[PDB]
Amino acid sequence: MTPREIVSELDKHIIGQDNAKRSVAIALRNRWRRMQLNEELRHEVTPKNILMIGPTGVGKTEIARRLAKLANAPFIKVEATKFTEKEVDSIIRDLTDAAEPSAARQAFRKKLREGQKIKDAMKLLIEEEAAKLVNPEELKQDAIDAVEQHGIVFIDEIDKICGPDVSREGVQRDLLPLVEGCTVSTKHGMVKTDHILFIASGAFQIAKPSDLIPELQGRLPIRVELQALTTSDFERILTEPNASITVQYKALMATEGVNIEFTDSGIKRIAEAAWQVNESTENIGARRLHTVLERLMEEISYDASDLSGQNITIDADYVSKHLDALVADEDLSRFIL
Amino acid sequence: EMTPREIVSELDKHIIGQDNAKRSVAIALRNRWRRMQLNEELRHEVTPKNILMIGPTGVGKTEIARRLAKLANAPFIKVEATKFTEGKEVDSIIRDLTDAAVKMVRVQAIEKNRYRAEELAEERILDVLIPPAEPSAARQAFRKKLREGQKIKDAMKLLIEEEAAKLVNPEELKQDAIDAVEQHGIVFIDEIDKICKSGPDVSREGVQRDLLPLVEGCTVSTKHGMVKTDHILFIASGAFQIAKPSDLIPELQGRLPIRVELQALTTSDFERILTEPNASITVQYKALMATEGVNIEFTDSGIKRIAEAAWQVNESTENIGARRLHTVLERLMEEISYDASDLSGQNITIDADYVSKHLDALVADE
Amino acid sequence: SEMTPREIVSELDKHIIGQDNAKRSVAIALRNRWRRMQLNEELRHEVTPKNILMIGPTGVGKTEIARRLAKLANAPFIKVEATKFTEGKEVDSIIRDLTDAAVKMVRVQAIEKNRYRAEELAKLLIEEEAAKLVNPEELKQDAIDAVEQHGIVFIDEIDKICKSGPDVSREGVQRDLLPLVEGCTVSTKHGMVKTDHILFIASGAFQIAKPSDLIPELQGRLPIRVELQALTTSDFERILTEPNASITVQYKALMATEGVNIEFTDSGIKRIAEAAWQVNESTENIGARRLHTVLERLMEEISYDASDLSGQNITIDADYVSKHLDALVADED
Amino acid sequence: MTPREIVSELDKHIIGQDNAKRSVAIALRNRWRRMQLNEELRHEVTPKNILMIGPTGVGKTEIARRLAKLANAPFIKVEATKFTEGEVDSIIRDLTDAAVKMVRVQAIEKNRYRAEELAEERILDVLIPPAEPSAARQAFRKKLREGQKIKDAMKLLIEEEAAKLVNPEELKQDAIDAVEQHGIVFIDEIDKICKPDVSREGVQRDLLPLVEGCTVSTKHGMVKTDHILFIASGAFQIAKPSDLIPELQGRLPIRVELQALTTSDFERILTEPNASITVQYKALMATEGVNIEFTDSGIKRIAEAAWQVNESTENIGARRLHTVLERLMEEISYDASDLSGQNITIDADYVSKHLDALV
Amino acid sequence: SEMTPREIVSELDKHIIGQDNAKRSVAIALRNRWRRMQLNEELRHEVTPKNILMIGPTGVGKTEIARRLAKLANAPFIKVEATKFTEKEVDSIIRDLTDAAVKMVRVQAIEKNRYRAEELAEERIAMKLLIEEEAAKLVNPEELKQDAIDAVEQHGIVFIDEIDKICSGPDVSREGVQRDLLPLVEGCTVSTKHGMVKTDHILFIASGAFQIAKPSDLIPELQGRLPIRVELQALTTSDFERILTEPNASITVQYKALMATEGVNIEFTDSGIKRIAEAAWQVNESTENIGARRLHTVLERLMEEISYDASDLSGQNITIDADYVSKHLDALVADEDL
Ligand SMILES: Nc1ncnc2c1ncn2[C@@H]1O[C@H](COP(=O)(O)OP(=O)(O)O)[C@@H](O)[C@H]1O
Ligand SMILES: Nc1ncnc2c1ncn2[C@@H]1O[C@H](COP(=O)(O)OP(=O)(O)O)[C@@H](O)[C@H]1O
Ligand SMILES: Nc1ncnc2c1ncn2[C@@H]1O[C@H](COP(=O)(O)OP(=O)(O)O)[C@@H](O)[C@H]1O
Ligand SMILES: Nc1ncnc2c1ncn2[C@@H]1O[C@H](COP(=O)(O)OP(=O)(O)O)[C@@H](O)[C@H]1O
Ligand SMILES: Nc1ncnc2c1ncn2[C@@H]1O[C@H](COP(=O)(O)OP(=O)(O)O)[C@@H](O)[C@H]1O
Repeated sequence: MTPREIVSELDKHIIGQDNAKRSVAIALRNRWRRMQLNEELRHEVTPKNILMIGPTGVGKTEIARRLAKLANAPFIKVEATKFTEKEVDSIIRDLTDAAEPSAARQAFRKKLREGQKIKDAMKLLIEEEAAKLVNPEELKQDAIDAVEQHGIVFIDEIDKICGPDVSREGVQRDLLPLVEGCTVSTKHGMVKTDHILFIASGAFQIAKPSDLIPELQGRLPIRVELQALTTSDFERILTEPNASITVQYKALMATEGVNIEFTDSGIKRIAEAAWQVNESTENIGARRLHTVLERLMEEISYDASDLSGQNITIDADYVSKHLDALVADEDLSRFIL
Repeated sequence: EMTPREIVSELDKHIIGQDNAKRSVAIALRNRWRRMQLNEELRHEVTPKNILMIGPTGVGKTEIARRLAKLANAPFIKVEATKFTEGKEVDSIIRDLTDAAVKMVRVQAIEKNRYRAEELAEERILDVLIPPAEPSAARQAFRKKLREGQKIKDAMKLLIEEEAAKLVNPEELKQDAIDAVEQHGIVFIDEIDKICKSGPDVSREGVQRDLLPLVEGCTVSTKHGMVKTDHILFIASGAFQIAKPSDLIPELQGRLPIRVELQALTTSDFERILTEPNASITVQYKALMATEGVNIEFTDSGIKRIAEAAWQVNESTENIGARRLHTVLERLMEEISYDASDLSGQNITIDADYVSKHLDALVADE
Repeated sequence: SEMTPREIVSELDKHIIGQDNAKRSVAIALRNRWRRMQLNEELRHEVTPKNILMIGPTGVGKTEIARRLAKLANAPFIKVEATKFTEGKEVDSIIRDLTDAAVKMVRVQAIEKNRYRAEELAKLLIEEEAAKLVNPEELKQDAIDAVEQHGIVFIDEIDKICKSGPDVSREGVQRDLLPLVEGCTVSTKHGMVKTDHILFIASGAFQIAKPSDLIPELQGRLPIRVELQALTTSDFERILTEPNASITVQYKALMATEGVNIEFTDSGIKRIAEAAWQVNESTENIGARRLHTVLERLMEEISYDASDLSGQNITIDADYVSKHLDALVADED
Repeated sequence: MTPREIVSELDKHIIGQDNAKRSVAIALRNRWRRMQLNEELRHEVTPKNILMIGPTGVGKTEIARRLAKLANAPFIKVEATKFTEGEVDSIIRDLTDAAVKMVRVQAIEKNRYRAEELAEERILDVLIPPAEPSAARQAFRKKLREGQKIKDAMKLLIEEEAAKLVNPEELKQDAIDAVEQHGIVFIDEIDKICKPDVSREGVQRDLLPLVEGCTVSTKHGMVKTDHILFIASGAFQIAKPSDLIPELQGRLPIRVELQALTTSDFERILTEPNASITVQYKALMATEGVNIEFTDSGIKRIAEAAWQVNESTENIGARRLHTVLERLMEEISYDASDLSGQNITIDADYVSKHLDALV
Repeated sequence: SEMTPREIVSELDKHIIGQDNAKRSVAIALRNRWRRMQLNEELRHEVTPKNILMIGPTGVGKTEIARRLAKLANAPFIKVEATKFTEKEVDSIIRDLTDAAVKMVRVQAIEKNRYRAEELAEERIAMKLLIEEEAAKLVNPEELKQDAIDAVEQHGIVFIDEIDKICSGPDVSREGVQRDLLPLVEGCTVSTKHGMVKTDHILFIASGAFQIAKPSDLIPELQGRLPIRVELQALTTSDFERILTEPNASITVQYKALMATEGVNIEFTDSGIKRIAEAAWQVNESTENIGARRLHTVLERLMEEISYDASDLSGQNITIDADYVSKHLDALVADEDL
């Protein structure tokens, strides 16, 4: 896939944040560009690591998740603060763990596909045949090739490791061999980290990327800042993305025989509700949309069974009825939303 | 496939009141069945709607989670969030959850083997009495004397093992507990409010970051197998009097879409809890004293003054919720529970005068 | 066991002196065990053991009641100091060490059975026959049933884990203990054990703190409460003689081994109890444990010469007690 | 052994400290008295533990060492401060490991006799193959005992025969019986864990199950601590035994204070004890062909030298005698090879010559 | 070995220069080993090794005496830094010692196998595979793995460096290490995968500068387990000149044979050696005194140009003279910052 083909696929899931989509696409394209090179340059070239920057919940992780899911690559998210108190080599360990017929012959074959120890026996042959078809030395060694060639690692909240300054910067030095390249031992095999791609992310409000150790700053060639989502983006996130949470709730109630429909003004007042809570108390980003939506739909989701065969409409009046009383009280909103 | 009203109606048989918490947990369990009906793509994108219970201790937050999992026959575990402040790894939650799912699926599988094994064990022991060369007449004549009762007597126990071992399938069982954990698993994290936010704030919020992969989804290794946490349901609870859910790390606040506050229990609810729930503690004491041949009966005014006694202690000193009912009842019944052997064949009646006699002197002194 | 609660206390009176309320409280818990088994399938799960919290000064027999109670029921038993977990070891070790005691308990008891049949069918033959007679799956699984059904655990000095820095570590131990009483499942090399029906006995002086200082989930898991009274001088005189295999009876048979006959006068027993009481008041009160230190100091001269005194009848009188003791009791230093 | 026989044997090694000798003798004698009792009392009776008290180096440990060596019992010395940092159960584990090597080497001593007889009968079969002892059978038995792969083969038969004679289930289980019935443990510097007060008293609670009785798992087997005897020791100048936790104070029924050694005690310790350090240096130089002899005034000035150092700097007790003696004899001990066939005399003038400049 | 104490010192003089008191002290300990075996069954248990405490500034040869002493006795040896345990279990000392004794007795057993195997392999005949099968056929593992245990228990030697640094907060952890070391000297038994070893008869050598602390600051139980005390003197400029040449396989002799490998012949003038010792002394006085270790840093700095060109210099005879030493050094010794 060309870099524009990657961004266009990411637009199907993430909304906006095109600069982060363009930056990740360059890294994945360099993978294919490297394989076309000669024996010497393939060793000298190393992945272009990315450092995402921005407030929480704007989709930094989702880009890394959909990117690895787009490439079918191994992926893991690790909190950098986990190591302030486990060995750093566990990152690669957990990454590898995630990585002509007779007439009676047809007459019985028909009754078999139609359905029918006998019934238990069909399941045991799937194991014996799939084991006979599978190649374990080509499989356990494939996950190693999938990690080494295609592997991806997302390091969240890297800005928080910038008394404590020795332990904080000590985690950076422990992370250093993985990016500069090294070899880690695992029960599944011996993995090399040279060509693994990495994505670090942090708000960087307390610290700056310059505060990172110099050896780490040079191993993160690509830098990108992700913009904060607005109320208008909340309305888009509720609907536009494939399998959006509103589409999920609609199909969920459809299973009960109920038909949910959201008005544009009803969607607009949900985004306004999630925005008010982030401003009134604490800003969690687009994550607030999930808490507000379930609070609005809790009465329908409970009653949907008796509501089978009915068409429910979520309007602006319905949103204000179940929400504005909760959003008006900030003491309650921190608990309930 | 129970509908959400069927879930609360079942929960009303045990928990009293707290309907909003019942409605909230029912929505999460129903989304499980609603997800399976969806297509291949949506089943991955949809994730469990996690709940945050809030309220004073002892109002039934855990009992809702306990009866909900018991209602679904799902694996369940309660974990204290403060255990990780000191230390143990956070991954142990899934490990201990699978160990409960293993024993759960195993004992339930024994319930299946308990039947078939007795039939195959009988056919084995009849081969020694009537060796083979429609059941034979002597085959039934011995089969009758066997069921009537009778090394020989030890032999029937050994065949239950060999037959249940011959009947059990370990690859469908140990892999069943994994499917029970991944699909149906439930985890209750008590006192999550105590890990909210300088020195402790790093160790407190560090536990939140350690918990983060389990809710965002991850893979944990266990001796029983490799489990994925993506579809596991979680229930966090806390009083949140010192802190508020907004004090939680932002990645955690968005992984708890459903929030509910549980109301403080009243004196009237205490009277209902003593009697109304199936196998209520009063019914338990009644059958226990029946074992000794004694008949316990509680008057409505006697039940009313026990609930008033437990309420006064929670207000006079510390409010433990409905847990106070257990301490008060045993203190009232301790004299009968000691004498029940000698009281066999007698009808004892717990009245308002009896409750005040054994209690009011104790409740009067804080 | 089907013993009625009065039969339990009467058996406990053979060892412990006084503290009847603690005896009555433990008997109710053991009787509820037999009462539960007669119930139906539903109530047997809902009913849970009535846990007891002993309260009182050290050395008044809190542990002995739990020890003799488990010994009376032939149940597995373990004593654990709650402060051990302040530093560290996992709390689940309680069930692990309990099963290890239950394993050795059911094994040595199973040896007593195979001891009989193997001698008929038969040192080497005792092993082959007992192995031929034993069914290890009924034994290692018996200790599990003995722990789950009959198990008992005594948690000493629980008052010291009550409630800023230590209060987190102190109350943290309470939360770690919480699953065991509320019920849970612990994995052991011997098997998988469930804690739902295990009985527990917590004890503490509670002079610094109070049971109300315990976490609320823990206060509701200890339905039965009892306070143990301080021992008097008269109880010391009873402890010296009345209990089966009392320390005076132990010294008598010990000297009987050497051919010597010890006999204690009532006034001689009376002045030993007065001696142990004065030391507890003059310096520090250790409870009935003082009786052990005072008696050995009195008998050290007889115990030393007992070989040469074979064939003699020695009498411990009030004059003998004052001769070897009062000079020592007079100096508190 | 009766308690007077124990103290009299202890006097052959330790000098003075009779009260500590009388106290340890009562504990070892209660062991034999318990076995003679009935089934019930043998369980109820528990060892009478001892708490030694006094300044360092006065022989507290030597009493425990010679006591266990007198009883052939397993023994271990453990520093209580080792657990301040970090498990207490290792005490029983290391105790059994010493008991394993103790019973094993002692079992080799038994097989040492019979195996030489059976090994000789094996080696005579190759020299005198069989078709009253034969003429050549004795003729080779004589040349064999006179001395002579051949020479290597006699060692291999000692293993096969000692293995054929030994019963390992009676051995690894014997060390367990030696630990449970006869075991002894010396806990040095117990006073330093008295009321850090949480970590100090926490070690006491960790030690509590071992004295109150418990069961510890080991690779060699499962051991019970109920009947093991223990000896705790401490200077108790900073703290007192009353500062110990109450459950620990009642598990130490016997208390004894050991007196500080005097200059007169030093002179006795140098000579009177069996295999005293002066006797050791004498036999060592005798190996080189030299004769050491110490004058009474020369012994008197060595004791005065060790006393002055303990007073002038730090008092280490009788341990000072070892450092002073080796410093005096270092010139002889080096030259002992060339001094063979000579009689050296250690006099007061010799002691002052090599020492007083240092003191 | 039956060597007398003077024979031990005379052999030590072939390697170490001076420090005769430390040589006499170590010789008395090794001789007591042979003196003990001649005693009866009783005295052999009661007598215990006379442990030594070396004292002096760093680099004066405290370790070299312990190394050459064990190498002289063919005994197992290990050097352990006492500060390693301030933060591993102390029992690892005996474990690592047995691991050195295992490889010591094994390679030495190969020296007996290297000969016989070649004869039996010739009779069989691939030549490399038969050395294994024959050496495995000739080797006795129960006499070997048990030999290293006898070598550790009877002949074992341990050197504990910088013991003076373990003499309120650190004082507990510092003195805690002493108590952990105490059982090893008083005698004990340690479990190892190779077997069960007893420490009663092992000899130990502790060393420290003792400028911050004194041996009296050691715990009393440890002071009595170190009967022999010796102080090692600081090396002079004249001693540096001797250390460069006199000792067998001296660093000057090592550099000469190294350049001989390239076909070059190195020769040092007496004045050239004299100006090397003067160079190392000036650095120790001008900045920090590291002892004789300064000789290694100065020599390699002087010879770095020859060591670089030695390939192209094959067949040539080099002479290190006073003019050559001053040319490559005095400019560096001048500037103390460099
Ligand atoms: N641009 C976006 N498109 C789709 N979903 C989003 C977007 N931004 C946030 N989300 C939702 O909010 C959550 C974002 O969390 P995460 O990406 O881990 O935070 P961050 O991006 O700060 O690392 C995800 O669960 C995701 O479903
Ligand atoms: N509504 C209720 N119905 C029935 N029992 C209750 C109720 N509330 C509390 N209880 C009893 O009190 C205890 C509640 O403890 P728990 O539910 O763990 O506290 P919380 O709800 O604060 O987490 C349980 O043992 C339960 O038997
Ligand atoms: N009432 C009693 N009857 C018999 N022995 C007693 C009694 N009280 C104390 N003892 C003796 O004193 C000791 C009591 O210790 P323990 O019971 O552990 O203390 P606590 O009761 O405070 O937990 C035991 O060794 C026991 O032999
Ligand atoms: N009374 C004594 N008799 C013989 N040797 C003694 C005596 N007192 C001390 N020693 C010697 O001094 C050392 C005493 O150390 P130790 O007994 O461990 O000290 P403590 O008695 O304070 O525990 C031993 O090496 C021992 O040889
Ligand atoms: N007297 C000496 N004879 C020979 N070499 C010595 C001498 N003194 C020091 N050395 C050399 O210097 C180094 C001394 O280090 P070491 O002996 O470990 O120091 P220390 O003696 O302080 O323990 C060794 O590498 C050794 O080669």
